[PDB]
Amino acid sequence: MNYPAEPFRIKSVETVSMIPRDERLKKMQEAGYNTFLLNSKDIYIDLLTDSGTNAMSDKQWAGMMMGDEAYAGSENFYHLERTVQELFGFKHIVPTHQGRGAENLLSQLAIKPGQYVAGNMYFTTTRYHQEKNGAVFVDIVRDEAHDAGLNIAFKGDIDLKKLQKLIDEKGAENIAYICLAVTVNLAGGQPVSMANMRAVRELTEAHGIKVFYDATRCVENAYFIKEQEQGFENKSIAEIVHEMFSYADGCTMSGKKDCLVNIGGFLCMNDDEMFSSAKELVVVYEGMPSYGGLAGRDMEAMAIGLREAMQYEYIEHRVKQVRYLGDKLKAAGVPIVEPVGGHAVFLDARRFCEHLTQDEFPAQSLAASIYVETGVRSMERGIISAGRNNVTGEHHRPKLETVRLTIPRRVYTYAHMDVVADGIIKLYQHKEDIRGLKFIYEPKQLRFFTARFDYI
Amino acid sequence: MNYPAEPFRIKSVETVSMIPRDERLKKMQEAGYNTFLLNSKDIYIDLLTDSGTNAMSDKQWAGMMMGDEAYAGSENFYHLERTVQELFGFKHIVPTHQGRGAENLLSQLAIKPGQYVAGNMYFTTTRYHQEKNGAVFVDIVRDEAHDAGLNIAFKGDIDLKKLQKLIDEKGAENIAYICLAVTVNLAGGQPVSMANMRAVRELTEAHGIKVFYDATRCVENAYFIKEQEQGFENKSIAEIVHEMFSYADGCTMSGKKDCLVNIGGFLCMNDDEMFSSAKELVVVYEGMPSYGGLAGRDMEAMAIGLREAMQYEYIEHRVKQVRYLGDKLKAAGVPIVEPVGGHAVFLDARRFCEHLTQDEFPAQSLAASIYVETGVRSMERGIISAGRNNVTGEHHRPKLETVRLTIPRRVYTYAHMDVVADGIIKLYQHKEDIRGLKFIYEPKQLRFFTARFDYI
Amino acid sequence: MNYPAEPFRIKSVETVSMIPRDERLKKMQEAGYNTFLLNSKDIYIDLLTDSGTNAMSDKQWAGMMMGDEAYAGSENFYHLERTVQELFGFKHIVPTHQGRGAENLLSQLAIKPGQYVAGNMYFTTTRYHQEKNGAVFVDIVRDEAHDAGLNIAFKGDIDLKKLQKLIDEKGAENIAYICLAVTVNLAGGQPVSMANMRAVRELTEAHGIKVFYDATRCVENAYFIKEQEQGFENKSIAEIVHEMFSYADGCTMSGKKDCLVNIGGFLCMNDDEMFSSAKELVVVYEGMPSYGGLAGRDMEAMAIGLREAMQYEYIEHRVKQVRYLGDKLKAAGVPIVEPVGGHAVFLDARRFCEHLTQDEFPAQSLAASIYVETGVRSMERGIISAGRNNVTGEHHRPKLETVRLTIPRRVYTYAHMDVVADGIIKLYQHKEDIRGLKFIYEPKQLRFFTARFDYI
Amino acid sequence: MNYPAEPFRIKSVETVSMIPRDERLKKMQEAGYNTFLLNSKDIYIDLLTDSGTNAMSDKQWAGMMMGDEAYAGSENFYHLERTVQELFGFKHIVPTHQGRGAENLLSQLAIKPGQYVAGNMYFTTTRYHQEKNGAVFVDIVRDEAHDAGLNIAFKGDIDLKKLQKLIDEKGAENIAYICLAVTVNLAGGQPVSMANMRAVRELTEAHGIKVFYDATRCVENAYFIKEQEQGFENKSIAEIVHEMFSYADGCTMSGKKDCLVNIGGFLCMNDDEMFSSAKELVVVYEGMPSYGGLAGRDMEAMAIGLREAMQYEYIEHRVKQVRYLGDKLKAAGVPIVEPVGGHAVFLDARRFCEHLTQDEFPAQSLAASIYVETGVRSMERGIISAGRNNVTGEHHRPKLETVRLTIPRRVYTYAHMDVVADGIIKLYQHKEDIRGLKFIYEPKQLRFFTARFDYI
Ligand SMILES: CSCC/C(=N\C=C1\C(COP(=O)(O)O)=CNC(C)=C1O)C(=O)O
Ligand SMILES: CSCC/C(=N\C=C1\C(COP(=O)(O)O)=CNC(C)=C1O)C(=O)O
Ligand SMILES: *Cc1c(COP(=O)(O)O)cnc(C)c1O
Ligand SMILES: *Cc1c(COP(=O)(O)O)cnc(C)c1O
Ligand SMILES: [K+]
Ligand SMILES: [K+]
Ligand SMILES: [K+]
Ligand SMILES: [K+]
Repeated sequence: MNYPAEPFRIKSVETVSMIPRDERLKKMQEAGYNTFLLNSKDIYIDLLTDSGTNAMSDKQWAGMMMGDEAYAGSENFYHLERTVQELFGFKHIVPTHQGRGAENLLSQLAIKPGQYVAGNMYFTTTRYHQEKNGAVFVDIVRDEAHDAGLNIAFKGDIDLKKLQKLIDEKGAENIAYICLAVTVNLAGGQPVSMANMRAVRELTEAHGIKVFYDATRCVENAYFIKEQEQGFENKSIAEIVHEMFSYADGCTMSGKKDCLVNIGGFLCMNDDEMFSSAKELVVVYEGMPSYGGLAGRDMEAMAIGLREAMQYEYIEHRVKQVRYLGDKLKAAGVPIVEPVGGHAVFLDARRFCEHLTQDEFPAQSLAASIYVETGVRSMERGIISAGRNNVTGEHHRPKLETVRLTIPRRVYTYAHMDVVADGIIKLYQHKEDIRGLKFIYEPKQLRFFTARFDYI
Repeated sequence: MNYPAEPFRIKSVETVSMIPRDERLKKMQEAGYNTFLLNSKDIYIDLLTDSGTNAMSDKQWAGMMMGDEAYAGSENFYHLERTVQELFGFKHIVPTHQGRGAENLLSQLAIKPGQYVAGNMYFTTTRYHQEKNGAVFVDIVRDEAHDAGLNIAFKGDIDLKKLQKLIDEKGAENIAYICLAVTVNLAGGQPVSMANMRAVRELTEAHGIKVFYDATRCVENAYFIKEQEQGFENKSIAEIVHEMFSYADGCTMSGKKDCLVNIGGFLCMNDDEMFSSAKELVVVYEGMPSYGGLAGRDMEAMAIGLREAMQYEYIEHRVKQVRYLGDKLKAAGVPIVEPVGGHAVFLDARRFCEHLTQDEFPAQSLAASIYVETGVRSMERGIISAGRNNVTGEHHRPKLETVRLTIPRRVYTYAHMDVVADGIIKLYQHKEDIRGLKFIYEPKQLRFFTARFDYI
Repeated sequence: MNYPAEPFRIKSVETVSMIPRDERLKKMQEAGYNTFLLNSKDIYIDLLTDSGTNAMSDKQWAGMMMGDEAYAGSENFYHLERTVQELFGFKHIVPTHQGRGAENLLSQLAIKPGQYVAGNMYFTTTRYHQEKNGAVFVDIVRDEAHDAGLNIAFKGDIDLKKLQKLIDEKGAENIAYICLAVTVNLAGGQPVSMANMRAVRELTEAHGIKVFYDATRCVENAYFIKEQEQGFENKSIAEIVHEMFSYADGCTMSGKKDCLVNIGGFLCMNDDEMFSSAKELVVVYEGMPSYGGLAGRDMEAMAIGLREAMQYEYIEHRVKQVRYLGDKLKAAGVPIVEPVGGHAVFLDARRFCEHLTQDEFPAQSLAASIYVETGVRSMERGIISAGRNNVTGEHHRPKLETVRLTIPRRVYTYAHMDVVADGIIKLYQHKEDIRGLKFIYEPKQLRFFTARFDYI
Repeated sequence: MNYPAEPFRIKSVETVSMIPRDERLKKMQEAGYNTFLLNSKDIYIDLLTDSGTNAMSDKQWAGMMMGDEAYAGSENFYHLERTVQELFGFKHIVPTHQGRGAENLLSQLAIKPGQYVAGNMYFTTTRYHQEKNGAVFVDIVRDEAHDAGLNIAFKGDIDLKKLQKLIDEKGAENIAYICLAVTVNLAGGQPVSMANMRAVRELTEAHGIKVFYDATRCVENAYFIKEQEQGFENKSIAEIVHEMFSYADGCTMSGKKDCLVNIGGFLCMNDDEMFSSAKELVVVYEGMPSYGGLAGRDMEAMAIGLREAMQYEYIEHRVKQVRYLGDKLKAAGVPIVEPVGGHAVFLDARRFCEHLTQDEFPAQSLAASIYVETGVRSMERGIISAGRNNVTGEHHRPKLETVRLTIPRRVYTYAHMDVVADGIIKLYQHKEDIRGLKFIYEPKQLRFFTARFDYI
């Protein structure tokens, strides 16, 4: 059934400014046409990211009042611990303040310099921590994942042949681990099949290679398996999640995504020796094995939220709400990355703004247009975010020139989705009018965060 | 716009679910076929009432943490007091735990036995407190308000000819006060025009008759004035509200409606001696005049909520979401009260259940049947709620035999409206299947709350 | 063991102004030397009342986030219902917004005009509702209770001989009920023995007379039985509470006292017919049998708080903290009502300010002195609160001319108790310097609430 | 006053309890005789640490409901930023999830391998991040700070002669920065004088050496300046704090101490290029510069808490409550570090356990023994926390072998202090009963957190 009603009601609301177009235009200009510079208080619908922006439940808020704030041995940690062991089925769990804290720990524990880490594409923080610790990254995703127009299921799947080739050519001893991400963010949030997770587990296990999941959107992933993978029709979301992780040696998790919280993450593993070493390192960067840089109340909220995420109707609606936005855009001819993923819709700004060269920052400009026309903030994921080559001074020119409409969980309705869609569709119907942008201030680093622009 | 999106985001959620038809069926019998008697857990979308069921905002919840719980001199009481003085324009305020607490005070303060109270249609608790204190209720609303299907604006208006007649026939001295309600709940949430409020004030003042408003849905009422009364189109909701009350001597208010809270009300008046006497009486029934049977944190929430209610986009969306439900029902040919009111859609039980006489309680029955087929809870607003005539002993017989789909503020989405509209439509297909009801337990007053029936 | 440490720690604090003596003096003067007129924000330690001023737990605050706000059938009501049935052992419970709401219902249900209601002294609201409904009040407390200097246990006990005398002289048919209060507020919060409750139950039952408790401080009462009544040494607080109520036909309860909440109360009874009638009346004044003028979250908080009140260490500390203040004052020779009761210490201002006549308002003036010297607000319970005879224009001259230091539960520490004690002791050491007060503004009614004074 | 009462009221509470001696005994063995390894549920009064264990205020909890959870541009980040700029006077702020997150950034940003970092005594995580990044730690605190029993003011002061010597012997170019901590935790919470901060700034500035403060207990430190440094007696806490930081180039802060929160920290600096580089690095480890691994609601709580910390009566009471505990212990002859510091009383493990050598870990053992006899949890602050010398491999041997009774802010009362003091005193009676400990598990760094021992 295409678009279910919200399987929840509103307990409480977040106050927003409903400032009109003329005032939004002034805010956009004061932000140098960079949506990253906009004030939260000036935004109606904020689709910058689905990270940490989720609406919690009444049950989680009750948990928020029961924070056992002890430095060691907090009841909230034990709740988190037993929840994650039950639901993910790992032996050991170390909390971290969010996903990149867990990635820091994992890559220091699991990588010898010179070794390879192979994955289904990559995410920036994850790959950074791998490389920082001496790894060489190797993309082993299926070639299809790089074709953003290709409508196929389980587009996040690892190519077993590529994995085999890496094993044959570099040797198993020289592969630190396989980093299998669910879903695959860089491909537009594409799911990985259970068949693929099993095949990868089976090949790596034969060579004694470890597999660690980047589990950030593992619940959206489980919903795709439920919906589209033959034989998972009688399985609960919890059963699918538990089976997914049975094919890994551990994971890095951002609770800020699929655990329905505003902060929080953790590291899981099965190996006792690695657990011991991880506990030795968490104290350096995060905090105790029993708080890991989180307040007691946040371990509690994340424990409760991960269990809420198992509800079929919740995750079905989460994914289908994103789908609604994608479908509506596609029906109007708006160019998007296909198929639509679990967490976001990516506009193809290259095609949307065909009259503009990449050097005129079509994605950055389209994101500015969207905020002005609708009060919606979206994220530039194109040439600006790619940054400038420091050696040569040339832009990094990504194949993907996109605007990301990233959907927080349980925050918005289908009517908000219409606001976004109708506005983008209206812009599309006169897309030729969207003006190119030029730098007026460009920092040396992290340019996407603070750069300012004006129209050409 | 016809149907604007929610002018807020979801801050927190609570889970909703439906129990099977057969468990609901047992449940409906268990509750004597009275919807009021089902359990919250057993209801899927709860449209029993917009009273006390509202979603509060983040700001209200911040105020909830700032409860100054002192018996006298609470910062929260000061903030409520100054908010109501600013927004309604009355000299004095006495908080009460809810609206009927205020009606109890007003009726004891302002009625000599044998006097008449004239109002624009009755309300259940209001009339009961009028009658308990020895008043005769006279209905002075226009005839058109009693005609369900008749689509005319400002149906809540007092017929000035009827008021004049009451003055000529009884004498001004025998009229305790005019009870002017905004909106008029039992006519279908129908608004009163500013022109009418001004006319009523002018006529009553000339004769020395006091006017007390039932302020309960005054913001919804102000929305209709802004939308439909010529010359108000560029006035703010707040200006409109402030002008409305300028035509009154005081008011009763259930804050559980338009003040966006879960508990709370108050009594306002301009008269100093009435204020003194009211403080004497409040102590007996409610609490000290400095809290009136409310926690400090609730006086705070109500102060905050009443000001939030003045936001144009909030009340526009509130009223239009109700209108959406009505539009869908009406497009499919489901009989409703017209025009759609501020807070609810009222299915016209007489037309829905042509095959029944009003004596067979079609509304109470329909309410029951909707629960059985859909798990949506709705309320009886016809012959049962009307009560017994305290002179003859016969049922009062309102022309309006209606079943209320009552919308809490900021709780539901258009998708929930769509779920409701689909189920109602389906039930309509087999309307002849709805059976007459008979009393098995009748309470001696306000019988609709806890009466039990059995099928005829 | 004399004074135990707090059997809890501070989860959160309430911000206070620490304004110095000179600024307190200006606030006192702006309040016309009437502590009832002081702003909460200007008070360091507020001992005006133990009603509704309690600090809730983390567990109760979690309950506050789980308010099921449904108009009927709320999960919170069922929680409250089962808690009260378990702990108090009554068959039926109707929630009310606080104690006087329950008293309203009880007196309307249980009294025929002309009938007598006999009790161990009285409280103002309780006795008012009895008389409003046609009852004649008869004090049947032991004569000792009226001797405020007499240090004896179970000073709240009813004199069985007085009860017998009333039965013999007026006839059982003409006694509406016995109103047995635990503790007895007017006597300084004096406990009633289990022996007394049983004797009263046994006598009334033989004559078919009903007994309803005014149960407001029934848990403090149970602690005295535990501490001082032979044979209750192996009994839990819960066992004692449950046995107490086994000697009654029902009760009126203010949760705002011993249920550790800021708002809330309820009516209990065993009789089915009375329960039915009570449900018919609660809708008139309070709300539904399943909310009774409370938000869902408050029924939840009160359910949780009543169960917390059963913890031995909590109630032992509550009562012994009050005792600490009393003991400390008595050791310094400060005149107090004896023995110290469960909830408050009463200063004898007649003796404290011997140089002043009652017409110079010694209690009112002493309460003003206390606030000025310490930042502590206390309540005048003397000639000002007694009011003026409207017939004659003379003061009502009470035998008790007192200042009440009323202790909210779990809000203050022994260090706050020292602030209060040290300041009063310092004032006592030069008590001759305390000046008489004269009216400068006196309202006709409720004079204690708003009257203003100046020094003679 | 010696011991002022709490300058706040209790808003909410959490229950405390003690489990029997024999269950505690099993528990202490279960945790390898390391206090860090017991469970919060099993501790009666938890004095393990003042880090993250503070009670928040009603205002902070109101801010907690107002979490603006946006990835960038959150109102909460803006409020934190402007609060720290106003109160500390630094140009730039980068939030971090807690203090060691900030130390990680500072150490990576400001140290070239082979450089020296000189500080007023070491701290565990600080030294580890210094050393990890290739710095040699040089202790430049006065000798007197290493002498536990020596009662002198401003023990935290840097010995300027030692700083001068470091500059002459190594050269200014080889000193990365001076790490000046306020207060000095491991000397016993000992304050640094303004005179010393000014002297240090003057000497370092002349040589072009940067100074970065560990701001963690800066408010406690400001209290000691106000109380004891001539000429500061009429300065506000805020003026003092602002002046302190005027002598620094930046700071690291764990907000979990003096900012009155349960999570949170930040890095401040004046230098624009260091700020740019820090924003680059924060993204890797913590989060975007606009949240730094914190929920918006926590940036809010920390902004609010830091301003609350400036209230004179709050910090006076905070420090004096610690002092009370120390005074009681000292009056009974229990050996402690003197003078008593801002946040904790440190029992002098060397004198408490004369019969043990430092190699037999007297502090770790005493910590264990106190838990067994009292159920009060305390922390090791001696040879175990000092760690291994990263050149020789031997334990570092601090003269200060101490056991910390660490007081969370606004959680406990003087009665709790009395309970602690009684139990410690009793244990002192039989001090010879405390047995040597030996390692059974030693972590490779920050070993004290999770090391396990067995008795010798
Ligand atoms: C009595 S039925 C349940 C409560 C209900 N209105 C309650 C109203 C009251 C009484 O207010 P309280 O419910 O006591 O706060 C007064 N006037 C008006 C116009 C009302 O609609 C409603 O569902 O519509
Ligand atoms: C590391 S032991 C546990 C945390 C502890 N202090 C932590 C401190 C940190 C690190 O701060 P975080 O714990 O990472 O917020 C820096 N400086 C200073 C002076 C501290 O006392 C304490 O208990 O005292
Ligand atoms: C968001 C994300 C991360 C990092 O988690 P944080 O909690 O943001 O540090 C890692 N991998 C993927 C695929 C992510 O989306
Ligand atoms: C406080 C009190 C009441 C009334 O309860 P409220 O909740 O204040 O209405 C009745 N009896 C006694 C003895 C009380 O103390
Ligand atoms: K967040
Ligand atoms: K409610
Ligand atoms: K209160
Ligand atoms: K904490």
